[PDB]
Amino acid sequence: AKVWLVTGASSGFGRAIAEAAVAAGDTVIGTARRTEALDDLVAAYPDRAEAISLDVTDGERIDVVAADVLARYGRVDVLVNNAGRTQVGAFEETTERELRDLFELHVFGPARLTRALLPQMRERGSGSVVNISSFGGQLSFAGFSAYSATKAALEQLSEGLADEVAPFGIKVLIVEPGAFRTNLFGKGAAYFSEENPAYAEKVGPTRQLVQQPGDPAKAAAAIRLALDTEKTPLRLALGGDAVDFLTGHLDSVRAELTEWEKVSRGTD
Amino acid sequence: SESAKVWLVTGASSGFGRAIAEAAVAAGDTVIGTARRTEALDDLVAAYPDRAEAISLDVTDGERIDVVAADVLARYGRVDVLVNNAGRTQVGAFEETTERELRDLFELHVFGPARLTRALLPQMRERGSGSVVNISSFGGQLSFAGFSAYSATKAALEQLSEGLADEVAPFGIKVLIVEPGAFRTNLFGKGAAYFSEENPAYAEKVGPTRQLVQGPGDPAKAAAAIRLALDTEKTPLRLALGGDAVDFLTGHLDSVRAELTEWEKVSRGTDF
Amino acid sequence: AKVWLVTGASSGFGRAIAEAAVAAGDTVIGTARRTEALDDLVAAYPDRAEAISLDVTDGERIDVVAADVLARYGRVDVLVNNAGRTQVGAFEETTERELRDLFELHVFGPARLTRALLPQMRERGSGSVVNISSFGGQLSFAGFSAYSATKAALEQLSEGLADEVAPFGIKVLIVEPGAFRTNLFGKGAAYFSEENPAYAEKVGPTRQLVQQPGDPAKAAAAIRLALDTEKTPLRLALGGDAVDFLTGHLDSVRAELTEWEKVSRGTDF
Amino acid sequence: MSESAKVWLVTGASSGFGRAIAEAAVAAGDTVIGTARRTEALDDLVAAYPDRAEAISLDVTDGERIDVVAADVLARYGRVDVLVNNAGRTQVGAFEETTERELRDLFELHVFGPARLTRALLPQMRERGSGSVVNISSFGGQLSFAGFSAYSATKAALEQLSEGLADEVAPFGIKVLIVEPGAFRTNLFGKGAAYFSEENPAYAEKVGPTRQLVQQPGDPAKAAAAIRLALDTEKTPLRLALGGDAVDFLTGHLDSVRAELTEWEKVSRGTD
Amino acid sequence: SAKVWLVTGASSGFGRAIAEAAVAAGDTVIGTARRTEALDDLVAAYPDRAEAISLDVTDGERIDVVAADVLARYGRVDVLVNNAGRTQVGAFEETTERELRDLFELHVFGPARLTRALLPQMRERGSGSVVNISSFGGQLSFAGFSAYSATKAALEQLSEGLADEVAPFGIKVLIVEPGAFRTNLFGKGAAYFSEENPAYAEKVGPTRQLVQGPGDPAKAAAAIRLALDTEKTPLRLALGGDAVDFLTGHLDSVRAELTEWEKVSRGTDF
Amino acid sequence: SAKVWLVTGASSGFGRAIAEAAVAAGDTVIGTARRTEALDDLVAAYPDRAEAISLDVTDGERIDVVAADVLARYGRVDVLVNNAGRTQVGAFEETTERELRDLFELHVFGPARLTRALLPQMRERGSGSVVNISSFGGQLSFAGFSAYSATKAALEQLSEGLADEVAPFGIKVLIVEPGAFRTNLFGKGAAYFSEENPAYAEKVGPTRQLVQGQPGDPAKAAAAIRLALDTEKTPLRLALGGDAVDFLTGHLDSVRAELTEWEKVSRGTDF
Amino acid sequence: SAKVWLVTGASSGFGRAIAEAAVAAGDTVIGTARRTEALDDLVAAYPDRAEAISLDVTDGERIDVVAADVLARYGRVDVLVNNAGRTQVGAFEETTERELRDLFELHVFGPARLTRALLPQMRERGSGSVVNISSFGGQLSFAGFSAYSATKAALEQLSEGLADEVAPFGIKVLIVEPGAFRTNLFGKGAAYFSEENPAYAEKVGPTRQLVQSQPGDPAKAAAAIRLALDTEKTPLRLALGGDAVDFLTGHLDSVRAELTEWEKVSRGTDF
Ligand code: NA
Ligand code: NA
Ligand code: NA
Repeated sequence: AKVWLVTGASSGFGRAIAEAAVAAGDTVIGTARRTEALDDLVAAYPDRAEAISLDVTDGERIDVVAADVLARYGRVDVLVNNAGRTQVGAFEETTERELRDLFELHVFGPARLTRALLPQMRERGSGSVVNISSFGGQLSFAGFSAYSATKAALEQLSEGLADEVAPFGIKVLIVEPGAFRTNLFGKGAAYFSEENPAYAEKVGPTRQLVQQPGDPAKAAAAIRLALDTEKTPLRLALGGDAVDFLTGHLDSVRAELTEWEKVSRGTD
Repeated sequence: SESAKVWLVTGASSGFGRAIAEAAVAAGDTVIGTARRTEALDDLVAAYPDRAEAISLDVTDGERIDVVAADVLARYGRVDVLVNNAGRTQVGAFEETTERELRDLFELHVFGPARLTRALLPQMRERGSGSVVNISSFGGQLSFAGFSAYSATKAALEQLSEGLADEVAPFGIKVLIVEPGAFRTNLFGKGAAYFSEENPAYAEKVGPTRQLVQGPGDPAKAAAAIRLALDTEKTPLRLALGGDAVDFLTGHLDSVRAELTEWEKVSRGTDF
Repeated sequence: AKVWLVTGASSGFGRAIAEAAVAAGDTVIGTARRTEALDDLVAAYPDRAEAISLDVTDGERIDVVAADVLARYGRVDVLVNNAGRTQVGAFEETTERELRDLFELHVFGPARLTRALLPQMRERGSGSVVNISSFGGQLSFAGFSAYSATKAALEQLSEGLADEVAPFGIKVLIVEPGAFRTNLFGKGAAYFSEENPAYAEKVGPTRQLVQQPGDPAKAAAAIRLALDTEKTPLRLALGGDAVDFLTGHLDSVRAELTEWEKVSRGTDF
Repeated sequence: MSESAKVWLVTGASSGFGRAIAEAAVAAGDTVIGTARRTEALDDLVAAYPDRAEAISLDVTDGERIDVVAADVLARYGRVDVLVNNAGRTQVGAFEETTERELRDLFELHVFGPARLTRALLPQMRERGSGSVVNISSFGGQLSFAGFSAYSATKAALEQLSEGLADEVAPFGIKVLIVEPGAFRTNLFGKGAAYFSEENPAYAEKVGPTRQLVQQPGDPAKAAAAIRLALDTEKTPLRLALGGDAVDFLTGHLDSVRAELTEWEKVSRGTD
Repeated sequence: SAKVWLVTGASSGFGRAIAEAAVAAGDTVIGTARRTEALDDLVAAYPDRAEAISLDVTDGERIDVVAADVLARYGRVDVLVNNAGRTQVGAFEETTERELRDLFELHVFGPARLTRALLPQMRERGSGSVVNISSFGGQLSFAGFSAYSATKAALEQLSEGLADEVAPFGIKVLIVEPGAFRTNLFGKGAAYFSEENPAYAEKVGPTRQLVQGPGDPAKAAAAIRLALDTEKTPLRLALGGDAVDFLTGHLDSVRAELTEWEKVSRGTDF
Repeated sequence: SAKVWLVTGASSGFGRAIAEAAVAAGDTVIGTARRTEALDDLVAAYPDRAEAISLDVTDGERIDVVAADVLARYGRVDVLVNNAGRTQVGAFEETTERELRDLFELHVFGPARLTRALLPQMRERGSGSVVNISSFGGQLSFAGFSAYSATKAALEQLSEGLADEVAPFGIKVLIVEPGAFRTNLFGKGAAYFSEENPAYAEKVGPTRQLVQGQPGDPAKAAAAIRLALDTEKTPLRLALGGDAVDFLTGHLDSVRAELTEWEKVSRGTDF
Repeated sequence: SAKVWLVTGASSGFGRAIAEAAVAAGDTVIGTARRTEALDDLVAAYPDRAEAISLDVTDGERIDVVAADVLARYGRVDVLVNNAGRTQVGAFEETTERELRDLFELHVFGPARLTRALLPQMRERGSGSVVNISSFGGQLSFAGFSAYSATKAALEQLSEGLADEVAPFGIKVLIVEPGAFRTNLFGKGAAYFSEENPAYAEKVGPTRQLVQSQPGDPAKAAAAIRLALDTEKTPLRLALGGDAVDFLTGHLDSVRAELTEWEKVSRGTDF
């Protein structure tokens, strides 16, 4: 029986991941902004699920919650960083406040929480850190700059960490979903900047993209499968759409590198 | 007669930025180089007293970014090429990196450059020409032991750059992500570097990264390649510089591709 | 020759109103968070259109903008409070911050601008205050509580003011649009709270409503028609969808009042 | 507690309509928590009903104190069946005379306070699958006139919060009632605080009459019995008008809004 | 007879070797680090003789708390080793006041406060050792080393003055002046390098290389223990040939210059 | 040509003597003191070539303002002399953290900030002098003198590293190491002596006696400084007084002796 | 029945002498000092009748805590001795405001605060002594001694007013006016010297030398204080040492002569 701590557990992937752990017999602590958002999970598993109030934006609260969960449970086996939100807007339209906020949620908060729980994993010689990224963690396009920037920062913190904690048997999994249904599991908040005529043609489609094919329950099962495989992948894309964006981007980056390779190598 | 292109280079007092600034002035461009202390740039201004100016700028200071950007526009009328170069080397285990260290690196490498770019974008747009050159690293696409914070900042800068490029292409604005390896520090000097304490839990992994970051590129050749990239009809999104950068980038591309391929069945199976 | 000040002129309905004013021969000051969005308008009418930077969440900047306009233009004849955003969230899912932020854009901001520009209208004995509301200014439903609350506040500020300034010859018009096409004038900002499964059945359809038939240029022309009438209507609904929502809500309020009237009147001494 | 008894939480319970509601609840065998700024105001009711009535100090303006008081009641009583958001102030003055401070203060009392308190008690109502939220509005919740703009703006906001919430929470068996009284007799129950702005010459003719009106009186005891009838009816009305004045005002305004919509309908519909 | 060692900055490099030597010889060690977790490996290896305590030596109030707590639970500290610090390289002109103050905090003020906290109980016993980890740079400087040398020399002179005062109490004061040690077993300490501008690159470049990298830190830790086990403990213990050479060069040059100018020096009498 | 001297702590001791020697030699002097009135005599004697400016060297803000004002109005500073300071004697355990920090502010942080403020214009011109008033205590210590010596040594080492860095720009760095000087004609800085209990009296007592008092003439010290600055190779250090010379030699001898004593153990750590 | 003595500045000199004489007389002593180290031997030698408490009399909050702590644990204080302080020399013009304020904190405000905290329990009991260690300087001054004299004189007059008020309660107030005492046995108190200004050197120099062997025996001084307190009519003032007696009679002679000379003028100003 593993102890799971899942941030943003009241909606989307977080909720589906939290439900799948309790269903498998694990012990889950789900965090959300409002404890009561997880009232149904807790009332159905009074013994193995707990809801805690946590704003991933609040560093002080992160330290309190990490310490309280460690104190009362003795350990965290799996950390899942799922707290977050959707944001679409032109680079120029994104305010510094909106940019800093998204980084608090997707980067600084998850890093602080991860840092708080890493030592007991290292000391035990086992544990998993599961970071909910996006295909956006490797690529961007019109309207997605702030979002991709935050997810790519998360991804590179994960890559670095993974290399460091492999010796301790710690698994780091970067999950890269595409679009998933929201009727059954809900979703996190979403903000869409004013579209000004200069950007509408480019940014407009990204608004549609973010505003169907994916099953959150099947996603959570694939995450558990990847964690339970001998060699856990560093990244797990989820959805045909995510896969398509990722391969197309790998393709164009390699093409450009080869094209400019002689120039690149000539600066030696 | 033609108006000379106006280059604004941040962290232009040493290293790669000083090579880029030098390249611009020797080619006839007008250069505003920035540094925390203007006196850091005395040698540049002494050499090019008519075409080079030194302005005091801490890229961690958002109010000052806005003041400098507005001041440069007021006196030069425009900025043709913005080079976001300011920054530092940083090495430490993820567990060893303090929140303050992580935040300070994001200020320098992400928030400051984002603010400066937003301030200068509108005049590029209204003119219908301009270049934003963001100095990244092979670490803007990949990471390893001791490099987590650095790679995180550069990847954020790269993704801001990818999004922006897609949005401003219709305006004729060029966005260039530069991904160098290590350069010789002979004439131009070196940028600041911080190395976290290495404890025995991480030393075997983090140790080599410290060495990698400490020390053979030619910064002048690198600076020429940037200018070539900017002068070409199809300006690439990325320009890696140096053999090690290319090797690192190719190895990461391969590893990512191989992993995607292996896991593709599972990835595609999550639909209804 | 009238001086129009239009907030949120950057996109959607605000752009259309400002565009209609200049096409009519008036002088326009359009405000937005960023001036760069209004550049083509200023380019087309360089002597009669100006773009000013204004976040209506910032009380100090409202005061500065208002004073600057009155100094350089001498007056404001028509004030249009249009700045704002669409918002969707279950009541319980709305954080206090999401609630207060919407009240800044739709209520406190407009109230402050209006107070600052009211004295000069009152001294001149003419002026119009045009408050961009919604069918939501009179009614609400799942997912729409915060939005409706802000717009209803704005409508009732407008009702009380209208009665107060009528003797000064000042016009107050509450405009109640449905949804407009935004392929021409650009789409406004939109905020959506976290979605909870327990609420999805109800909030679902509202998200979809917000995320077509209205022509914003026709709406702008309707506003000016209403203003040009000697007895300006207090309210001007725009679009069949808005009229339908409003008549639906008026029907149900009326039926309820009738049903409970005996009990209601019975509570007096 | 008797098996059929209900827990009522009434804000602003020490005087006026809120006092009458609190008193009607105890008389009906219910258990009451009444709040006020000075708890000592409710001493005489607590002494008359030691085990079924409690006074708790609360400024609805104070959101931290809201959360504490709500948690306290739920801990100690186990539930709240009926919440009455009654705390409030009468306020009159010209739009132009009202300070931004006075406006924000009235929004805190009438809108943000109740919103937070409601939000805090809604989940125990949902889990139990029964409960009532009773919001004390005014005829002013649907209409305004000279001197009344701030007060109407706040009541209308509270009403629309209620309308939206009502639609969301009906599936859970939760009742949401908007009460719309006129002025009440004050001889037996007293009244709430009241502020009347300076009336300058330019507004005296319009605002004067509003001051008089706000200052045909309702019977608060019968008004409280009507709230209880409305809540006990299978189809609870969304709105309950109270008094001939409120009914006249509300029906007269619906009439005018409808007539105007009719007159302008061709113009309204023509915007496709 | 077991001794209680308190070693600041004990998790990596030289301090960790000093901690290792102590526990290997049967003494008790309290090692400090900004995070207790940095020391997990030492506590794992020596569960009964090593403890890790969180201490940021730039935090004076935390210094008082940690010293009192150690006394409360161990009853004494026999050997204090002021080891916490960092390497720092940069031109005098490029060094910010903040960077200068932070280095003084780590290398001077923190050590002074901690020493003060722990002296009374050594006086009371009539025994103890204060071991201050300096450098050849505690006696000399050169391009890029100004801030570093300044902090180490201050620590040295505090030490010289203290040694002369506490000798009658049976307290030993040892200034250790190491050169470059191998960092392959216990990791390396933190290091900050300033930007190196063209005006200073030729002079400061070689200093960056010198601190970036021939010495055995295990032998260095043994030499410290030997110097303390000796009836007459030297005031200074240079460690490494490189240290000896730097120190001799500076002695020679200071003496040559004193002599060259001596006639002028002596002619200022009233 | 005529040089511009900025002298901190100009109202007493070496600062006063150096300021008077500069103006007598035809140079221009800006002297600083906490109370400008302390420099009234200087300004009255040389109304056109001396100026008094108020400066507390513990106030970095004020340091910045004064440095900029002097550069703005004089156009340059040729010679910076750091003489601001005070004296303290007391057992290491008697010295409060506050007293310790205050000494470091006066002797180290203040002079460093002022030096950094004036270095670029020296570097740019290719000429200039930095004159730091240290002590034999900048190389050595003993009972009662720990705090003082620690601050002076910090200053010495900042000077060593700086001197090496700016030699290529022709800038002179001069560490002045005086012994005991008469104070009846030039005065001196404030002096504090901690409580001296019987347990420390035998060791600390002699140090109090030594700093309170005599042999040295500050006017002659000022001339020796100007002589060192005017010589082709300026020494990095200038001791002043036979007493300082004996202190410094004795310390060199014992440091060298102990190095040699333990040398085999030292070299034994090499792989 | 042994009395409870609270002695400030018990760490050296006179305060230590007084604390020791009290334990030797069989009394109970609480000695207070910024640092307690010097008192270790007294505490260990008399573990049941001597205690050392850390107290900086400049810190009013700490005065309050310590007064309260002693009253709660011992039940009372019979004899309060205000002895904390330092020596200080400087020309009036060379005395900075901070130097003047610091000396007033030590010699005036702290002692006033401690006395106030302990007076109620004396008043309620109907017995007690307040012993204030002044100086001949509490009545007179001369070059270099103005701050010291000003603080001691203020302490003396607080004492004169207090003595008159608390006489009817049976409380004794004793102003002790010592001259220079030997420091080789009991140790030496802190000493502060203002910046030296050459314009004052001839006047202030001799005073500096005055405070920098000494005739007085602190053990004999302690015995005389005890005798003064044991006497039914305790004198208001007790000079100690021939030097003190001579300074004081010199001052009384001059004040008396000047009063006489100007009496007619003085009395001529009546309405
Ligand atoms: Na480096
Ligand atoms: Na000073
Ligand atoms: Na003395």
